[PDB]
Amino acid sequence: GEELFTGVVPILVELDGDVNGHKFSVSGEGEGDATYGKLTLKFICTTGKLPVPWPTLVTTLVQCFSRYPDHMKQHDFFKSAMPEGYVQERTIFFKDDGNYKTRAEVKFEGDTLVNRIELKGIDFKEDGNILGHKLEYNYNSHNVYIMADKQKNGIKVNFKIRHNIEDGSVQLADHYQQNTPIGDGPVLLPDNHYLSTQSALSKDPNEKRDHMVLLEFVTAAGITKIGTGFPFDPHYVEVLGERMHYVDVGPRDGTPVLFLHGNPTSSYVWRNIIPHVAPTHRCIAPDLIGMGKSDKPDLGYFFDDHVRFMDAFIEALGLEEVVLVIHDWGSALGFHWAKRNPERVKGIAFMEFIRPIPTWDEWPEFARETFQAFRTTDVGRKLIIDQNVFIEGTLPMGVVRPLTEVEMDHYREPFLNPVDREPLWRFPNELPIAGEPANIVALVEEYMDWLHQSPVPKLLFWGTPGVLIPPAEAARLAKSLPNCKAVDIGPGLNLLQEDNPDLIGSEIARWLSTLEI
Ligand SMILES: [Cl-]
Repeated sequence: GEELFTGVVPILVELDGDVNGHKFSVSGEGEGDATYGKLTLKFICTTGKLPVPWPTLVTTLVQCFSRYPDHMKQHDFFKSAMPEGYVQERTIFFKDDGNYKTRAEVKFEGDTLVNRIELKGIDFKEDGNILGHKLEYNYNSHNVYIMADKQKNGIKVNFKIRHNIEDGSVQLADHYQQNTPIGDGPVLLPDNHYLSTQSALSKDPNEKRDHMVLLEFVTAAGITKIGTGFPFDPHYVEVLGERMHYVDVGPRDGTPVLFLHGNPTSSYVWRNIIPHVAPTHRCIAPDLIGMGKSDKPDLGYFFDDHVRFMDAFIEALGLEEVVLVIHDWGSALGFHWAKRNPERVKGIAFMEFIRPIPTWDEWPEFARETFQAFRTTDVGRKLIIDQNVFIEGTLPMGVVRPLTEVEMDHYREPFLNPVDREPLWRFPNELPIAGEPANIVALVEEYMDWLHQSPVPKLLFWGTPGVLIPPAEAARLAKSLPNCKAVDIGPGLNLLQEDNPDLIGSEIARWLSTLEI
């Protein structure tokens, strides 16, 4: 069943409803892509005007399209029931108002995933939030809690939807849900876990009928708390006539620890790692030029531009010796600086770092087509600059766990204006993949050669399946690099700091205590 979801799947939804005697029908069409947990659908009220608010129908109107992480695939009941499908039953209690009772069958009909529903609503107030149409046309993010019902060979599901009301209040809709397979075959019965959801509601400007356009992303989580705050005072330094922002905490003496982020992040990516190190060592975490809270001049934002500014940042702070903690393009900066200043580097901690990627075969299959499209002057700028895909989509797809709205808004803040998105597009176009661009390939080969000969203490973090660093490569490097300790962080893609910050931070702290600094 799970193999039926490896690509984009067309969806059809049909709803027959009756709420307080008002009969109506809704039809929907679109597609789902479980790789991304994604649904893109358009729903039409085929009987006229919808007698209830469109948001009240979102949960009723295909959880088999949820993004289940690799390490949780044995917990995905929904896909395991396919193609024969499952019955989905709910009662939805609208607080201080009526209730919906729904029964749906979700199954494949040919190549199409179909959700057919009957809905009955009763006991609603004619002047309440639902029949009075007092709900805002928007939708919140929720946790959907799933447990097995071993006796009934299905699952029990519970969650509370928060509907924003036009007077600023919130109307709760308490969801009680049961799913049972239609077929007679066995299914996966999961351990307790949850789905983290988000939904975006919009309108079709050319559609005359009452309708709803829906974009939804859902990732499963909860099988094996992470701070969202950024409690660091801003520090600024003039670098090459531009102001760069940096975190600066911990004791003033000793060897400083320099944390370098990559694409599309900022010093925010280090927020839950720095507190493990600050007790014993100075922590300096700059925002790269063009990113975070640093100034954003009109540059090409080639790697060489970042080299120039980071060189000058390090000198501006008068750093002499450093320990480097580096990630993604921050690792290219850190390694390239170490190669040129080996006497000044007392240790390198690194993770998901820039290495020569010899063939596209080594790039994750699920992200291969998108990064190839990023690496163009037309389509790639449309995606990254015009549509902000690297922030809105590639960033969440580089983290195994769900990124919360607060965390997303921290990552979004530097790039609300499309003109400032140049570094987000130039960075993937600098990645050394399949020999191009040759100048980056040559630079990265040089610092990898240096790394293989240098005695500097090394700490390598890696996760499964990773993105830049497959687990087999991390293992090979741990065995071949001198004075290298390797730490498996568990599940992870690219931003390993977001999937296991406590292990990364505590192991850096312990490793620092073993250095002769
Ligand atoms: Cl990149």
